[PDB]
Amino acid sequence: QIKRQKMIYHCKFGEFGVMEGQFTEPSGVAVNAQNDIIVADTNNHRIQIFDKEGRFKFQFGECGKRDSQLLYPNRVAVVRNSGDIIVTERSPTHQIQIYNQYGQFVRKFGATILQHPRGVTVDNKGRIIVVECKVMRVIIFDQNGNVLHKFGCSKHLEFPNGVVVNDKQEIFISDNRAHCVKVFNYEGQYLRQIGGEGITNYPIGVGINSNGEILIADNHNNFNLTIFTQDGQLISALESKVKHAQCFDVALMDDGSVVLASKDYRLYIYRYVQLAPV
Amino acid sequence: QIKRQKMIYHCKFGEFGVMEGQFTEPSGVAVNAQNDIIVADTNNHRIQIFDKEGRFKFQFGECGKRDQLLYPNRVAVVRNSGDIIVTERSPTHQIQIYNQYGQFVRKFGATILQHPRGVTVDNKGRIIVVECKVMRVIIFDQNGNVLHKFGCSKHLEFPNGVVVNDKQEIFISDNRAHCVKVFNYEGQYLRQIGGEGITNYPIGVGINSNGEILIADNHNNFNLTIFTQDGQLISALESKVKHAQCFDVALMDDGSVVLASKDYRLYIYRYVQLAPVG
RNA sequence: UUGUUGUUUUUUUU
Repeated sequence: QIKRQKMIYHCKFGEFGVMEGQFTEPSGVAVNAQNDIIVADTNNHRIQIFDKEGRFKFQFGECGKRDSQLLYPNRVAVVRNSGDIIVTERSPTHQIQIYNQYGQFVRKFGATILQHPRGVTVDNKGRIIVVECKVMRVIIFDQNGNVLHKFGCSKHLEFPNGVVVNDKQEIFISDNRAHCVKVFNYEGQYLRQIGGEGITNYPIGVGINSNGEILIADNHNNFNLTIFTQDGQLISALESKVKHAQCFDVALMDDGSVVLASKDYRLYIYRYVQLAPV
Repeated sequence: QIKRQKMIYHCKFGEFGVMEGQFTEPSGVAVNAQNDIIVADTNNHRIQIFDKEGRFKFQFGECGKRDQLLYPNRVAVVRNSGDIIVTERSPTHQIQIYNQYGQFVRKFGATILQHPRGVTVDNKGRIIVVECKVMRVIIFDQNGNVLHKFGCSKHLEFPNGVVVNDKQEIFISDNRAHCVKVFNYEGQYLRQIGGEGITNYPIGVGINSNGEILIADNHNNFNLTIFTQDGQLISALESKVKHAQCFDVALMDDGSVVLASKDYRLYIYRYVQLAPVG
């Protein structure tokens, strides 16, 4: 029922492979303060960092369980102020790893606590928030590995696959099978719903931009971006001109863009802002 | 243990999508007398035809069970007529014949074929299908009559490709036997080409204008190993970059292999070269 | 509709 603004990507990079700028599986994507694009390249067991234009800068990590090694890294997040890179690993490892902006290993934790990490983010106080699929848990860490909060949401979540937070201790979780974003507080109380069936079907990720606006991305037919206020009011809706392979994850860039990681081993950058027409 | 000549592809085309020159799943590839590249685009329920340089010419077929395609997975060309032989995988599991213009001619074999996994045509116009799981070879005439039929569960573990010479010898690539197995039309096992160490996990087989046997695999890099029909090794190549899972391969008379891959792209590798100056 | 492999892992839907 919504007439969506058409959009095309202005940037595309990546391909299959093990060399620099190549992926085996780009399961996770994140963006730092300088709009560098950080990608979890799972089956290469490494993290790759690109600039905002998709040029390879550097990589870190290799297959293993030792320090400075990764085993199936799937999601990434950035500590804004320090530029530290938060990495989650999939089961059987299911733990958090922290690397600094130079790709040096800092620490790892949460291995005995996490089961199926599926989304990760960091609030303005540096607390690390992980959402887990299947078991439907949310776990909040500090950067040294202490558990600050923990709660289940198996009552409200069917398939959680993305998470962000505002500065009011509200957690926005995209739910693939509920066709919407679910909002919680740090205590674990369900607050409200953003989007829903018919406008945000099968969401694959969620973002919060510098305006505090909530972006919900999905690939239900074309690639769609639906933008809301935190109270749930729709303010913008976009749709891609071409169809995309399965989408793993999305991240926001300060220029008003979404970085899209897809199963065709490529990343796409869509602009969701435009000039005001005369 | 074999020192392989390194190679790079000189042509690349295709991407994910439903439009012309886009694929959802390029499961099958074939080449006609004019080196047009014919692609089975399975989940789009269509066949797409490109010229030797990867330019889109035209498409035919749409989803359905009427005299339409439902999950076409392999293709072969009747050289003299330019007819396109199409197999559909289960549940349909039948052969369809289209002419060079993409016009439906006829369909057959629905009640006999179970799991078509490879198809080719001999110089007399007989259509040969190899089936995985059940390990069968079935030879049809162009009206749909079964001329020959035999099981090879004793010699085959995972057949995924087939070609023939003009001597009624059938060359079948076996993914889990790491070689090509040779049979006659009666079903007698004749000999083996390749083996463990040089043709691991073959994904297809070809016979070129010289009667030379090409075995393609993606066990690490993309490899081409070339033999005589008696099994003597004469050439061996390997790609400089790694590829996503490869569905199928076909030969171009200019001395190239067309490679269809799970990254929704086709690659053309040249396996001939200039003689260096001595 | 789908048996490639390329270290275990990966509930998107189309």
